[PDB]
Amino acid sequence: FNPYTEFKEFSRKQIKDMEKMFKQYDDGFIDLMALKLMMEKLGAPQTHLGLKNMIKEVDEDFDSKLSFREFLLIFRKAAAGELQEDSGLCVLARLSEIDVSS
Ligand SMILES: [Ca+2]
Repeated sequence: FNPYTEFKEFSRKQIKDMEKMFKQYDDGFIDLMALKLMMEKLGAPQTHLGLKNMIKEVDEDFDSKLSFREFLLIFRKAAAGELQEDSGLCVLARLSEIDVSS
């Protein structure tokens, strides 16, 4: 898993910023309770099911937790125009330090 060749739409700086965010809200996985805390600190808490739905959207290996690759997939979906307006994932991407739409 080389995120640098898989996610060519993000600069190395963007990917490293995404990694800094990932490591912070962290074994290398962000589970539901970790995602809950992250949305709380960001100022936008989500419901239990809202968090589960955020994970489900990018959980490509179906273990109900987010690897770094799947975290990057959130930003890929955001930058591809695939997230629903004001969805939990849209809100995470917006409130992160990371601008992907320009
Ligand atoms: Ca997963």
